[PDB]
Amino acid sequence: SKEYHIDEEVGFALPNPQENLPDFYNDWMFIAKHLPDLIESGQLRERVEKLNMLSIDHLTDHKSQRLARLVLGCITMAYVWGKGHGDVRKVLPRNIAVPYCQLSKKLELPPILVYADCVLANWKKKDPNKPLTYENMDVLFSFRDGDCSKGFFLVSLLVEIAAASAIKVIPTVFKAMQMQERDTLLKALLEIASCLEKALQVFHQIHDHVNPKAFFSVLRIYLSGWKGNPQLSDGLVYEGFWEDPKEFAGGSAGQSSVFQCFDVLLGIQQTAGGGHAAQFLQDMRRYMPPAHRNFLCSLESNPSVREFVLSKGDAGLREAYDACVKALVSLRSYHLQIVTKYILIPASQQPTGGTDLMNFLKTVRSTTEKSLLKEG
Ligand code: HEM
Ligand SMILES: N[C@@H](Cc1c[nH]c2ccccc12)C(=O)O
Repeated sequence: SKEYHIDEEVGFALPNPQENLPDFYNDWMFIAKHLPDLIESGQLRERVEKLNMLSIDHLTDHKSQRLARLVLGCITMAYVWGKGHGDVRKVLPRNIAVPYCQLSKKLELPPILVYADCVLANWKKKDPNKPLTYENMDVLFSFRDGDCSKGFFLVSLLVEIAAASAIKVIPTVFKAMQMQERDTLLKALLEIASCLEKALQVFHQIHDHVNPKAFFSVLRIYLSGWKGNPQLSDGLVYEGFWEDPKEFAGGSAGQSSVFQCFDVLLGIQQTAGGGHAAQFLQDMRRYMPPAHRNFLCSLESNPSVREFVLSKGDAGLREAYDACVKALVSLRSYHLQIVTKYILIPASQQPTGGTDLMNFLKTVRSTTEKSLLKEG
């Protein structure tokens, strides 16, 4: 899946991202590099305001334009939120806004830090000989110290990598169906299930490397966007680029292609019925890179694995299919427990919004659970 920007090892994640830019953009790198202490001192907003209006013409390859998006994205957040106490900026300087809006228009990603920036491009191997594990990995950027950004951004990425083991099997599934190869398909569906079962254990690591109170109070506010945010009721104005303010949602893991990829594969019609859940998951594809957005297209336009499996009156083929759907439920069911610990409880500790966040996630899980065949 080379044309779709899918890697065999790390899937949707950027295979090995650049850690620095061409020297013409040293102004940018310095602010991004030293955010944690630039925020504490009132410098940051000054250091952004007095800055050159650099052009994006000296960004040659993809990995250059992505690190640019990450750097600009990370800075744009810290500017708008500051120390993160309700001290906000309602306007972005044209010195940083224009290059970010042009570079964003270029990659077809919106002008705001997305999952593709702060998880998929925001990582490196410490020792390139030892494998991909929290031990031997570090993010390129943070917001503060003790924001637990390393934990969230890397455990997210490690789940993207766990999913890669299943995502690379997908072409075997479609080959097998067309070539009426039952035995090949059963293994490939059992293989996908097995890899999604592994991805669940990877999810447990979040308890080890992320602190609820720190996460909820610190990192969550920088990852916060400006769609339906009363802090910025009419969104944010990108000075000189857009006439009037624009609204764009924050950098959630809900911009991940992993879960949406296997919903489409298994014929789980999430983005049908025209509910809030369906409308949310459809909107999040705007915040995915255009290559991945096209990949979920290809999956949709292929013949249904679901309606194929049901035809054959084959118990083995149904069980293998179910195993993939159960694996996907288990992941969503566990993710609800995570949100309970990391959103709901924290939000009740500090002096019905969280009630229908849980309804959104439970809707999406229930839609998945309804696709189970149960040998019928
Ligand atoms: C402390 C950890 C986490 C918290 C607090 C958290 C919180 C949330 C919340 C509140 C949502 C609802 C959508 C939104 O508000 O934008 C969401 C959605 C989502 N999260 Fe997470 N999340 C966490 C970890 C993860 C991880 C590690 C993954 C791995 C891929 C993940 C994948 C998703 C996906 C795919 C959605 C979209 C809805 C769905 O398809 O079920 N989350 N998350
Ligand atoms: N997408 C949210 C931000 C958000 C909600 N829940 C999250 C969990 C993790 C990270 C970010 C978030 C916004 O509009 O601003």
